[PDB]
Amino acid sequence: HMVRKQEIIKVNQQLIEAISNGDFESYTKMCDPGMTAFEPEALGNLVEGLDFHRFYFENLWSRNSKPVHNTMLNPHIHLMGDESACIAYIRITQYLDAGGIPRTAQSEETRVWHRRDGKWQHVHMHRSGA
Amino acid sequence: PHMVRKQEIIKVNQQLIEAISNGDFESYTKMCDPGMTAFEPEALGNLVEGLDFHRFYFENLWSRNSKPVHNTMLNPHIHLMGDESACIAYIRITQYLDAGGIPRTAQSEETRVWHRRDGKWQHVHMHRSGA
Amino acid sequence: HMVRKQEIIKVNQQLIEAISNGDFESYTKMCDPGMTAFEPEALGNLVEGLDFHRFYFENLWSRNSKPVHNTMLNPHIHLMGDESACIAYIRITQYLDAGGIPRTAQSEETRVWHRRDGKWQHVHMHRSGA
Amino acid sequence: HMVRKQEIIKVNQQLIEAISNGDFESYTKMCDPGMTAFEPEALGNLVEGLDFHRFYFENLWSSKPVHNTMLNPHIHLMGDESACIAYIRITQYLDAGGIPRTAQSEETRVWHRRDGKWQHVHMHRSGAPS
Amino acid sequence: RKQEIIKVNQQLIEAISNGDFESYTKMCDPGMTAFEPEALGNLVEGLDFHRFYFENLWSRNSKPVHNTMLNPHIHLMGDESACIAYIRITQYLDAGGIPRTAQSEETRVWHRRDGKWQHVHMHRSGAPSV
Amino acid sequence: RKQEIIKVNQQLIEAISNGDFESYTKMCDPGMTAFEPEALGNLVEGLDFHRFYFENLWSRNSKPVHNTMLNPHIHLMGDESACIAYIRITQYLDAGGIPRTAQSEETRVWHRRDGKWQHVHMHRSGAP
Amino acid sequence: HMVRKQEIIKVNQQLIEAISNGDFESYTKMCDPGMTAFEPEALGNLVEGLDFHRFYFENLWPVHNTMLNPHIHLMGDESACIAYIRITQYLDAGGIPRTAQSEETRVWHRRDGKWQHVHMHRSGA
Amino acid sequence: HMVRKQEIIKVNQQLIEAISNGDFESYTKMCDPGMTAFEPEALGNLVEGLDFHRFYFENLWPVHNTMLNPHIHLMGDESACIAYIRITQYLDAGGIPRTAQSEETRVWHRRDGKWQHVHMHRSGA
Amino acid sequence: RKQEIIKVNQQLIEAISNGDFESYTKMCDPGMTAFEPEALGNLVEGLDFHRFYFENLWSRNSKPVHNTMLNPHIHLMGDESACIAYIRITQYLDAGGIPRTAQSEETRVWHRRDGKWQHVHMHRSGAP
Amino acid sequence: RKQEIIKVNQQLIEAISNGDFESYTKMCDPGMTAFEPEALGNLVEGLDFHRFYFENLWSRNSKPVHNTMLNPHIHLMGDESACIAYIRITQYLDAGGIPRTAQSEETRVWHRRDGKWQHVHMHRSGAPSV
Amino acid sequence: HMVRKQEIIKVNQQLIEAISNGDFESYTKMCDPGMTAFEPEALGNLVEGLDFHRFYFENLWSRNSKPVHNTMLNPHIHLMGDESACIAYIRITQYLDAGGIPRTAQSEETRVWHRRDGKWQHVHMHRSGA
Amino acid sequence: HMVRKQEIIKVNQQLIEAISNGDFESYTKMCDPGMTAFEPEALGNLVEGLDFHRFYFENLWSSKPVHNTMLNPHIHLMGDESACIAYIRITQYLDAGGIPRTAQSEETRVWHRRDGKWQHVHMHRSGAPS
Amino acid sequence: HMVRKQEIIKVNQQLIEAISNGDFESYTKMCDPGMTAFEPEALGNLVEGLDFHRFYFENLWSRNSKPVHNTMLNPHIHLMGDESACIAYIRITQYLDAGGIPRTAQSEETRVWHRRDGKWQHVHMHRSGA
Amino acid sequence: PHMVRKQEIIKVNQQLIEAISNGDFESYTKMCDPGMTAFEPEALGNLVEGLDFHRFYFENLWSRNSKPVHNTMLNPHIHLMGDESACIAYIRITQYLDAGGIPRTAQSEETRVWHRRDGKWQHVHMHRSGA
Ligand SMILES: [K+]
Ligand SMILES: [K+]
Ligand SMILES: [K+]
Ligand SMILES: [K+]
Ligand SMILES: [K+]
Ligand SMILES: [K+]
Ligand SMILES: [K+]
Ligand SMILES: [K+]
Ligand SMILES: [K+]
Ligand SMILES: [K+]
Repeated sequence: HMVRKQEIIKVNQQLIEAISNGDFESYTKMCDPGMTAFEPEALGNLVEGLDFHRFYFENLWSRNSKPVHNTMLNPHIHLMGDESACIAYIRITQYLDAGGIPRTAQSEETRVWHRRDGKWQHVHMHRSGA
Repeated sequence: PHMVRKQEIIKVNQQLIEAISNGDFESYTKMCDPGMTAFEPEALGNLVEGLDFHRFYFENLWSRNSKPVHNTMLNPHIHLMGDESACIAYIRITQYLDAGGIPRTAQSEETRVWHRRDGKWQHVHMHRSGA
Repeated sequence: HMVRKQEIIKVNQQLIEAISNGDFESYTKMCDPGMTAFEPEALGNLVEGLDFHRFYFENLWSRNSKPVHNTMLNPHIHLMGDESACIAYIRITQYLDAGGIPRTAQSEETRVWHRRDGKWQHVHMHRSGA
Repeated sequence: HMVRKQEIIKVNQQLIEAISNGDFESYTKMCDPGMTAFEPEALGNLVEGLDFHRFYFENLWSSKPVHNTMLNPHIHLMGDESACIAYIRITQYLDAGGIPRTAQSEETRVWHRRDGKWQHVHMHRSGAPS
Repeated sequence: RKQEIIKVNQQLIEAISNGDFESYTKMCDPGMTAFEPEALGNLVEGLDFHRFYFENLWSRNSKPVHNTMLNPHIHLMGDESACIAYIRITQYLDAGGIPRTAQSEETRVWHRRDGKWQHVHMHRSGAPSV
Repeated sequence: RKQEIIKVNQQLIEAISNGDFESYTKMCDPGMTAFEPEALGNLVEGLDFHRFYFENLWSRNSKPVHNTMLNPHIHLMGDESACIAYIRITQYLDAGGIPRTAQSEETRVWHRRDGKWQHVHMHRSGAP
Repeated sequence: HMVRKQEIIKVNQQLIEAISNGDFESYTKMCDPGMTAFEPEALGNLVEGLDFHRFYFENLWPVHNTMLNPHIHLMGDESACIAYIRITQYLDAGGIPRTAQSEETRVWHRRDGKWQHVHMHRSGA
Repeated sequence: HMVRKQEIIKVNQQLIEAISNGDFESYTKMCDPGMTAFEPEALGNLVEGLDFHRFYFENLWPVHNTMLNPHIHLMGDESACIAYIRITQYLDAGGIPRTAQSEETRVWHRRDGKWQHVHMHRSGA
Repeated sequence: RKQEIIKVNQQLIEAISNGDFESYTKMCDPGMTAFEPEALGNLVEGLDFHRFYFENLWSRNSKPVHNTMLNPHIHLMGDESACIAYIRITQYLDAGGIPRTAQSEETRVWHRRDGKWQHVHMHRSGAP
Repeated sequence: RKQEIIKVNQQLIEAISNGDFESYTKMCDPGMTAFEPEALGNLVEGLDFHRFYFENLWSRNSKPVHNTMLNPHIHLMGDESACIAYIRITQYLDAGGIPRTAQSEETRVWHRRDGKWQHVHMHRSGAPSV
Repeated sequence: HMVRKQEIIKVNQQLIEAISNGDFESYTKMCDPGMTAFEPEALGNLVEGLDFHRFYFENLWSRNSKPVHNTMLNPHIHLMGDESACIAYIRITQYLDAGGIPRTAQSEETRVWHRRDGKWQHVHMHRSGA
Repeated sequence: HMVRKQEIIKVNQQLIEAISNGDFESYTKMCDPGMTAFEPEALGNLVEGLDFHRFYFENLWSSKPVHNTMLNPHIHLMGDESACIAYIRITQYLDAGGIPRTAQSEETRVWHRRDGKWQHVHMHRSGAPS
Repeated sequence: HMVRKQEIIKVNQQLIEAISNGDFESYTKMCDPGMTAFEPEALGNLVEGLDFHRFYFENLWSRNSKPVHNTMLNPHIHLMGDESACIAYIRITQYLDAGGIPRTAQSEETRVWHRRDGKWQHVHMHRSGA
Repeated sequence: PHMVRKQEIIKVNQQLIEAISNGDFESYTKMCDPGMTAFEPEALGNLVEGLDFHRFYFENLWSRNSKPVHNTMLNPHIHLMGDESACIAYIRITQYLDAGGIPRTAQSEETRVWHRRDGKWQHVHMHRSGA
């Protein structure tokens, strides 16, 4: 069990890493093309596909001049058979504002994973917090 | 068989939402895994584990007829992950009567994750944002 | 055209009359069962069917019979064949507040009508404003 | 009818891209000369004709990348020559400071088949002005 | 001439004050238009809009009000039409019985049909229904 | 019949935004009156009060501006008098290039003299 | 000219009194029928005072008025102008004493032996 | 009495002009040395106008003044009272045209053949 | 010498809060003047303006009230005139029983006539 | 008598306006007291408090100010002391050169020592150092 | 190790239980009399002894008519030898407000324990959050 | 001196309990008749004597349980007959609604040994008024 | 007494003079090394030694030599033997803001002095106000 | 021996506070247990574990001379728990120069827990409230 929960923890860390670096290629590689997302930026609408996030990679997140640290705190992993997983955690984002003063942001994240063709694929996420 | 499964998920999710609406904590526990986790605005950004946190709301806020309420599930999107795993995401509109008796409306976004154990669907994780 | 446009004005006036009265039975008759609606009380979501609207008739507009007057201001009508119409207008709703002071509320309304089996049926509405 | 619903989808997509690209010539091509419009920039008034929108094409839309996405389109078909499409629209843009923002609007657009071509006869938009 | 326009205009205002809707309808063309603050910046046609204010306030209150027509200016265009413009001062009592005053600017257009002057358009700017 | 009043009224509105005081005087009876927000609730008589705004604004600030009369209602009173009432939508650019829109309600009274329509009174409420 | 100035204060004092108690017939006797008035209740317009004030006498009217620093301009045998700060002490329906200040200009004309009020200008309250 | 009323408007018009351009010597010629004034700049006090206004002529003073609805009370051969709304169109240092309204009462006295300003009362701006 | 001015000034202050208009008149020259906030910036002359406040307040609202002159400064000018300036602290109960404290600054000018000090002018700033 | 108190009081105010601290000290008793808004509700003794305002503002600015003494009231108590009370109006220019006006109420007490009047106490209420 | 961390978890649960019930006796029994506390109610001062908390037991917390649930989330326990422990956790308080509407509060708590005479004693606490 | 510092502690504690109990007789007993006081209720003024404080004893302190605690007292000894004690004071009380509140003040109290008895000669309190 | 009280006034005036000048060297000489202080910039805490005060001399009152005047208003002095004194007064600090406008600040000050080896030493201060 | 121990705790806590003041992350790690936990306002009410969260602040905000600062430890209270465990609680006043160069002041309350491992004190938990 625990080895499989650490498997989900690893790929989710890699997923958050592509967000911090702005690596949309690795982000796409880990996401199922038909994934859905509930996100504050989407104004309460469910968004399907990776278009809504590509616009954030191409602009705000590719400004990689700034440094960012994303901490996953106390991830709770639900295993549902050998093929499905759901991980839930508090996400702490450390970044620099305009002027270079360090600041932190909190968001709660639920991410659902399904293993398709022997590879973990991210099929649905839900984030709350600005 | 996936089309029939999606309708099984919608119905059991509908029944979970009405058990909450009527404060039916006996049916709520019937449908929930004992180790289910929850992100909801009432938990102030914390993940709560088990049905302990919700029991306080069933015992002190939800009666089977405390006030009229209408909970609409808008365009649910269902991910089926193999044979016995499902994720359903939907916008939920709540029509309620406020303190002054005025009909109002509230929107929340809900993800609910279900796992089928020994032939029955069990709720294992929910994430609610909004109202 | 002028006789056909006056037919759409008349059934639309009856629909708005049913709303002010609270007569949900006539409102239902004039609306196709699968009508859709954009209106502020839906918080930006498209609602289907008369289901969402029962709660506002049954728990309000029936209330305590205080006077409510509704006016269609200079309606614009688009005729699309002999079986379809779109009508758009400023709606002025006169009402009495808690206190008895006469007040006015403005909304912009788009209402789409379909001629189904002899009878005009309300198929889609879009309201913005108060 | 399934072919018709997809025709309404494509012609509505083409109208949205013409507004996003500031292409007033294509917008005029797809629009009936006597079309009406409820939209926030008109301050709660029904405007008729393309003259009101030409000011926004020439002096604005003709600047920065904009991502206009159509969410969950609902299409009512009234006969073979009339249609009404309603959807939520999410606009992704860069503000004055270049930071990506998102804005939601609800849109109703009514189309009329004229001489073998769909013609935009009425629109209703609620949400934030551009 | 001009004293006849001042006369009938005084009767109309006095009919408004008394809640005398019968004399008001007798003086007003049934197709008159009105620009008024209560209309929220819209042009209202007909007599039913004001009838709501008559039947639920002005005919409801015989409480003392005094209306002053200050230096009316009258344009006579031919023999059968006139336009009178004036400052209107309304003295009245508020909720606590305090005497209050309110200023509005009024334009009123009169058309003599069959020997009797008929009110066909009014424009009021200022405080609403005070 | 009503299309002539619409045409003459649009020309008066164009001459206002083009700072064209000459065309404005040609269409206005010299004894015209006006209720408008800039007059602070007073009735102003003649063409002198508007000249100050023609010289120091509508001319001086000439920029892309579009004025629309929305669904005008015309009262015809004989064959020599007319009252046109309409919502007036002003599309302009603010300092900074951002397109803006302003609404006002306008009543304008016209009188026909020697085959020419003359503007005798206006009333404007809303945006100043 | 302290003698004729003292008469203007006297007749102006009776005007305030007839106002201060709600007596309209004394007011109407002392006021020319074509009297004009600028005052805060007129919202910046010149008004015929008698038609405008009868509403305040039929409805609005422990009050103490006080005329501070009366300055009188004498103008022949027929007219005079008196300007002064007017202080008003009153009970505000809550029992509390309040004080209000207004500046008043009052013009008087003696047409047929009697002084009649011709024009007033009040500001401040 | 439209003839003698037209003269009061004329001399009052020259006063506004002498004020509107910053000419103090014309103002001083037309003003009685004991002229009094209520005006917003006096903060509710009656002031000798000539001593008070010279500061506004030495410092404060594209402007268009307009006298609306002048009402003139004639009072014998020596005095008259003129009341009117005064509209002022000006440039607010930002280039934008603004409009200000004031209500003015002006009392005039003809002592030695010439009309001299005796008392003014302005409110509103 | 200065203790006599302090004593007479305290008595005037006590008579003010006790609604004792009779003792107030005995200590005040009938031609006294007063600058105080209730007079809205005007100088009031005599004893009539204060009587309205004696009848409708300081009497009517008689309740526990303590008035303290804080470190009075006395200017002696001959043997017949005195000016005393001090912070005046008013301890009272509001509606509801809550003890409150108000401050004002007071100048009071006294003139000795026939062996008796007479109050000729006061100036108060601060709490109304 | 009283015109002598008005005279010396005018000189003092004119010394304040000119920043003329030498003439100010000559007119003021070195043990004078003052109640002033700038003192924040405290009684100040001596001349050094005002010297700060002289040395860092009034002697710093020859910018135009005009002071008006309105209807001074004077109490004469014997032969060697006087109290003058008056409204003071101060005309001046602000930062943008706008002419401004300010009212304060002033009481000033004068003691004639050795034939020369000496300022021993002042009380000012109103606007601070305007 | 883990059995000893569950030992600290147990007595800390019992400590929070006395707070929820208002049981000052059991609270005193578990606390060292010389314990210190950093608490928001103490306004940023360190408080020693159990006096500051007794006043809260005797009033707000002994109003046991209301129900309260106190959840200790993800306790992290530091063991420092066999005699000392430090537990840190997020504390969630569920309660009823005036009117009976359920509400939740969050506080972060650090609590230090020392085993004296074979019994765990609470020697120092630090709480943040209202 | 160690005995002296504990004498100052006890007599200061007795003064605080006399204020808390509203015992004006004991307060007068421990206070010098010419004592001075800076405290917020005096609005930033130095008051002399016990007369100012008698108003607060008679009309207030003479109601509800109050917990006045002395935090970290610092005592300066100046000879054998003079002392100055400074401390933070935390007041625990029930407001109008009975809910327990806490208030902080900083207190300096100066004591003088007179005729073999310590006498309170000066106090300075900053913080919130009672 | 009067000569002894004037000695305390003089050394206290020198201390306040050193503050306005920023002369930290004389300020140190007049202060006992272990003096304590209550002042607003300490956020309610009692600070010991001149340590806390170096940061405010060295980084401010030295600054750019703009004028600063300080006045002791009617000081009250308590003499406690021949070796101890407490002085209390309103302090008025005149200063120039950024912009050159003369402004005033008020504070209440208690300063306790100890005669140690011939020289007066400042042993405790308490300041409230600005 | 407890009096000497308390002064050891004060000194090592003083050194930890100056390593933070000068951004000395090499000394900070020397004094901290690798599994130390922290409650601080920057963590938004969350317990952070390890020195990872603080490393971002050393690397981007704390230099050895970025600005003058004075950190006063007010009246520390030290609990000694046996031979090799200590808890120190104190109010901390920070004197800093703000953006405009104005000298300001900030108060925080700090608990720091130390464990003596193989002869050296190691910081294992901190809780900061306030500024
Ligand atoms: K179950
Ligand atoms: K077309
Ligand atoms: K009629
Ligand atoms: K013309
Ligand atoms: K005009
Ligand atoms: K007397
Ligand atoms: K008086
Ligand atoms: K001198
Ligand atoms: K005693
Ligand atoms: K280490």
